[PDB]
Amino acid sequence: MRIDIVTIFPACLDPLRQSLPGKAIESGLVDLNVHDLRRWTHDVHHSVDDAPYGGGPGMVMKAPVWGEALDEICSSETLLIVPTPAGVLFTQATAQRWTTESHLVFACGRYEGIDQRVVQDAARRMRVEEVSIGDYVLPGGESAAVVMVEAVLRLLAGVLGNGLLEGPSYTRPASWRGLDVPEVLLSGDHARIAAWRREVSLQRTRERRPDL
Amino acid sequence: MRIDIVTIFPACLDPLRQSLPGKAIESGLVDLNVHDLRRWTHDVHHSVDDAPYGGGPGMVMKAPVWGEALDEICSSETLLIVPTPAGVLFTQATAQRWTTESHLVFACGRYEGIDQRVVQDAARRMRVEEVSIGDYVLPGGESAAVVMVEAVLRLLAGGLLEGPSYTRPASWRGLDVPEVLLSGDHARIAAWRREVSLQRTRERRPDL
Repeated sequence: MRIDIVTIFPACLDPLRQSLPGKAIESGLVDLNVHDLRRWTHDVHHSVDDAPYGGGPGMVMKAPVWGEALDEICSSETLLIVPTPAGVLFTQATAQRWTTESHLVFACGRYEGIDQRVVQDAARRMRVEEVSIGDYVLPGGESAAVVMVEAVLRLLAGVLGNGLLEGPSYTRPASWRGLDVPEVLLSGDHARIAAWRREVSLQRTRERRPDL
Repeated sequence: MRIDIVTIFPACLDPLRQSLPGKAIESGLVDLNVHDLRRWTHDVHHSVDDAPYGGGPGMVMKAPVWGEALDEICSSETLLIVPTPAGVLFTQATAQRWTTESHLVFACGRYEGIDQRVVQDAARRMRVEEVSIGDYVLPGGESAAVVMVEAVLRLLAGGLLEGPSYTRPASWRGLDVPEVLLSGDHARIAAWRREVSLQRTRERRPDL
């Protein structure tokens, strides 16, 4: 897989060179390139943003700057991802599906986001997905790209064989500060253990994620 | 606000020293301390994990090492947060509420997670919340902590989906800024924005 992330704060992507995704990249499973959007500006201030048509709060990222960057970085086989509050929700199934992609490009917004015409124009050439990692507002799309890449590269790196929430886990010691490991886990009975884990997962899922 | 994040990968928390959260911290709005969990280990290999009781794939983080860390870092006023896919969903309302907290402690788990008794023991002393930033699985809790702190410090720095934005020029690659936004008619503009927000919200997020 090849991944490009375009941003005005390249350093925010530094966790992607660490631990699990760092290993995936070193191993040649994935090429990752992080680009400073400002390199496609041509004025003295290297400005990437300007006031919104129709008024409103804040600034909008200019289309011509983004247009040039994506012209150079993307092909017609690229999947372009734009992290935004206004996107459909990112889920495990999205992550699994994106392991089949050869080229992911992340266009990380700042301010009020990116002139909408960038995505309309990009969508003439390549597939585009506007995606939110959750129902909360971040100052930019960078740490959302970190989340999404880490989800993808986890799967890509290969996970061990083993919709409910995961149950609790325990390891040594068997008793700690007057708190005991549930005797079933010490019993060696794989049937009793599996049913116990199923029971607790079910109970958790009802309490914390009734939408599931 | 004072924030501690405990982790075996401290460098993953480096984005919090940049941009908007960086400014919050420099200004003395927020103290942030990032701690390496391994500093509370006492054996030669500084081990933080061991095999799970009752079998399974992967390792579990040991309670005694987490117990010591949190003993030293937390008080009875602390809100302890454990990022985990088994948690309730993090939302804007969570973020807003957490700006009222004096002490946030993030316990970032790795592998299969943290021995459950760390949270049970902690909850004797302090408030605790197990929280998921979304329905997907990450290798560790550090990038979930980045998301959560960034949401909170954004609010500290002071229902419909956001509609599209536009800036200059008025026409670009054959694509025009919708005439209403050029019209200066605030009545027509605010009605148009409502129309499009609602249409977006239906199309992508009918749960809203």
